[PDB]
This record gives sequence, C-alpha cells and structure tokens, in this order.
Amino acid sequence: LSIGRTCWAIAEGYIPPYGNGPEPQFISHETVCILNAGDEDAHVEITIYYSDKEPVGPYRLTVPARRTKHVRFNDLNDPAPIPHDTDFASVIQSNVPIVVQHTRLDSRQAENALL
Amino acid sequence: SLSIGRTCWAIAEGYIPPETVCILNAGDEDAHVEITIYYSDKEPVGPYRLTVPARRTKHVRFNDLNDPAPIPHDTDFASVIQSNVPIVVQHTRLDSRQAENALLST
Amino acid sequence: SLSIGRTCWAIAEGYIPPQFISHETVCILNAGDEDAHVEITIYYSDKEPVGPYRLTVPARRTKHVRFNDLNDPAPIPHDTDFASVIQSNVPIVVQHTRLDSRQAENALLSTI
Amino acid sequence: LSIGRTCWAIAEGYIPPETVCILNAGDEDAHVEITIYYSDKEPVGPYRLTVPARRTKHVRFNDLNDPAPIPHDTDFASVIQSNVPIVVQHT
Repeated sequence: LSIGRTCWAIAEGYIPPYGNGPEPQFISHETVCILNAGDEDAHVEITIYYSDKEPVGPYRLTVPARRTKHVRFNDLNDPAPIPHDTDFASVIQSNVPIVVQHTRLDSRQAENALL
Repeated sequence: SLSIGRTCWAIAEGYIPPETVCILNAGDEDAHVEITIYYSDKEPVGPYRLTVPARRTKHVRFNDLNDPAPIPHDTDFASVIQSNVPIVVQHTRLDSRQAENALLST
Repeated sequence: SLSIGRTCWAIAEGYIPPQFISHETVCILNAGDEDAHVEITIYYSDKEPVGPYRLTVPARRTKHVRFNDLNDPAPIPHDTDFASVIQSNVPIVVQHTRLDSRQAENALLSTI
Repeated sequence: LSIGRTCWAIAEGYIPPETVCILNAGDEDAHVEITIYYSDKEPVGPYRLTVPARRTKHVRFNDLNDPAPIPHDTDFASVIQSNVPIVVQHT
C-alpha cells in the first residue's frame, strides 16, 4: 500500500540553454519520476530553490492513486517557468507517501544507443 | 545468517526498448518475491511471482516478465518489489560501457 | 522551515578530467532558515586528507560546487581518484552523480 | 569521527568476456571482508582486504582471486563487511 515518504529533496537542477525552438534531444530532459502506489490521490507540491534568489512558490500537481507520473521540470510554468541555464534545486512534498526519482535524461533519449 | 535488506522496494523508473532488477537474498530462507508494475494511465498489473533461493542472487529482466502478462514496450512504468523475507534490490539504468562504446561507433 | 537533510555526507567517488555536459559537482541545498557553514574534506588513496575547504550556503538557497573550483587549502589533483566528506552546522541535502553514470550520459548526449 | 556503516550489499555484479569504491574516513584501519553470491551455487568465502585509516580504495572485482577468481560472464552479487564504519559505492 503505502511505500515511500511525503518529502523529497533534489539538490541538483539544470535546464541547458537552447534557442527559441523546441528543446533538443541532446539536452538534459531533467525529469522527476513519481510513483504513488497508494489508494489515495497524491497532491504534490514542488518548490524550486535558487543560488541567489528566494524560493519560487508551490507548483501544484496531482498523482492519481496507484499511478506513476513523470514531470519534466521544463514543463513547469505555474507560478512561473524555471529560468533556463540556471542551477536550481527542488523539494517535493505530498499529502501521502510517494516514491520520487530524479533522472537527468529521460528514457527515450537513451533509446538512441541505436547505431 | 544475514537478514540484510528489507521486504519492500519501489522503483519509480521503468522502460523497455523494442532494464534489470538485481536481487540478493543473503538469508537462509527462500524469498518468495511478488512484483507489481504500475503505469501512468491504467491500473497496476497483478502479482508477478518469482523466487530467490536462500543465500543466492538473481537478475530479473523486466522484459522476461510475462505472467500475468508481458510489459508493454516503449512504455514508462514503475514497480514495487515485495518479499516475505528481507532482500536487497538494485537497479541500474544507464550502462556506462554500452553507452561509452556506442559513441565510438559514432 | 524545512530542516531537511543531515549535517554529514560522504561521497566515495571523485574524479576530475559545450554546455550540455556535466562534471564533478556537489549540489547542495539548504532549505533551512540558518546559513550553512559547509566544510569539505578530500580523501585520497595514498596520501592523508586535505584540510577543511570552507564554504557557505545561505539559508533557503541551493549551491552547486565544482570540485575543480576548490583551491583553498589546495587544488584537487586532476586525473586522481578521491573521495569527500561534507559537513555542516545545520542540516543540508547533498547530491552527486555517480561518476560512471555521468560519463555515460554525456556520451549519449554528445552522440550528435 | 566515523561515517558510513559496517555492512553493505550490492545486488548487481558482472564481469563481461565493475569496481567497489571504498572510503575509510576513520582513524582505525578497516579490515574488509567481501562475500560473493551467485544464482546457482553457494557463496564464495571471505575475500580479505584492508583499507587504511583516512584513506580510500578502489577494488576491481576482477582483481579478486583469493579464495578464488570470480567467473566472468556470470551474474553475481556481494556483501561488504568491515570492523569499522566505511562508505561504499558501486561503479
């Protein structure tokens, strides 16, 4: 039923600078993979920390009971989008235990060992 | 002997191309493992039974899982490993070599 | 007032040799309300540990530290396997990418 | 003045046709004993080795030979024990 905990911290965080186009496959698709094996919906709140400015408010998001959910940091926008080419860190909190795992590059980038 | 590890483990990442779970049972009692696969859009897929004998290790390829059903490829999943006795569970996602020598193969 | 993390961390691995490439970095987070006075110690396989590398991580702030940028007491010999111990007066969260995984990712990334 | 613990386990192990990085930030030498586990046969005796006080030490599994060398192209696992706390990391 309830595996994991309600508070996770990720000291690393970085979205490489790109142009005004769609982020490239050769870039840090830094994602936060979350699992909620529980029977109650997980109301996740993410806080981003920086090296020079104050923390950016609660980024709400939900992870349905008995479900997983990958969250690209780049896709975060409310309250605000994360400044690219900036070192950040994050804290993930939930009402129910969840399992969190940071990935610097998602699954389908590794799917390129094909040559 | 040793009863290292725990009876419950969770792996948030899981993805098969068109990953292995390494388990160690340093204990004296056989480990009756039950694996549950979670998805992002559908309900969990039933208990995948398996056994890890006492004082033995065992590498389980997720692709080799088939009963209740095979794991859909090109699909992001997650898993929960449970045992009656403490076991040590580990997962490696990015093969250092196969990645380091794929670059060479430009 | 997130008093998350602990006052002591250790990294068994350590090794110094575009933009999308990462390297020997120690990312630290201090979600607390008190400034973090971090002290890093570097260990080697053949010589004694190199003194306290002081550094500060302000309350409610993060901070990435390149091992290469460490210089006082002294710079870390490149092409040398080392390890480190990070201590603080207040709880901090410390994260480092396992050398192998790092090199590997950069390999896949490089690959056009 | 010690970090880490006296026991570590590694579920993965494989030498194709892997290094254990240890750190001993303590003031007492660490007498490490490694046990290799397999999927079909019993565990292979104590592989002794020492990690000097305030020192690190990388140990290639391939370099292990006493009691015996580790069969290549074979999936194995290991348990690392010490008389004093050490920090271990598989690579």
